[PDB]
Amino acid sequence: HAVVIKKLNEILQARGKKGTDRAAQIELLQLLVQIAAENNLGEGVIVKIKFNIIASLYDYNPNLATYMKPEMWGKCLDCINELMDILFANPNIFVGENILEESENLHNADQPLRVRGCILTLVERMDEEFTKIMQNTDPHSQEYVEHLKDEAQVCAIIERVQRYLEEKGTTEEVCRIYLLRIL
Repeated sequence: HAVVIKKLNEILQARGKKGTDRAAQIELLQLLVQIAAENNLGEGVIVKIKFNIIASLYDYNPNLATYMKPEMWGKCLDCINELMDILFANPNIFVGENILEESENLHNADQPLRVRGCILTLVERMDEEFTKIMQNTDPHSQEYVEHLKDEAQVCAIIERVQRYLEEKGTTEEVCRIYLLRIL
């Protein structure tokens, strides 16, 4: 428990500091993420780990001069799909239903879009960066064709994410992934 929380929080705080090695920050999250240790084990730990893991990857690329790598795009997709699989295996039971999501706290405020809306944005990044590759590659090279092979895999996540939102779905979820789906 407290080991996990303190680790994760120390990491998040450290991330908000200018000089950071992003490679090591990612690798640490991953080593941290598995939680082989019994205290580490648990679904909230997994979800709250991934939630800060995905943008942790996306952010590192932005700081560095722009480049397109097939491998880099691929593994973050794996991350998002794993979070989605965990949430799917959850069956909308992580919130302790509806009447009480969790034991009440006066300080705490909970919004479904607020915590669970962020998910969509992740997907969107996957798409946007992906587009940035198709622009930056050579039009007639085979690499372009391979990237266009990745397009389908993005569409997959759009639909899947849409469906999870419908099962636990909240209003205005449809408007953006419907748009991407159209595009």
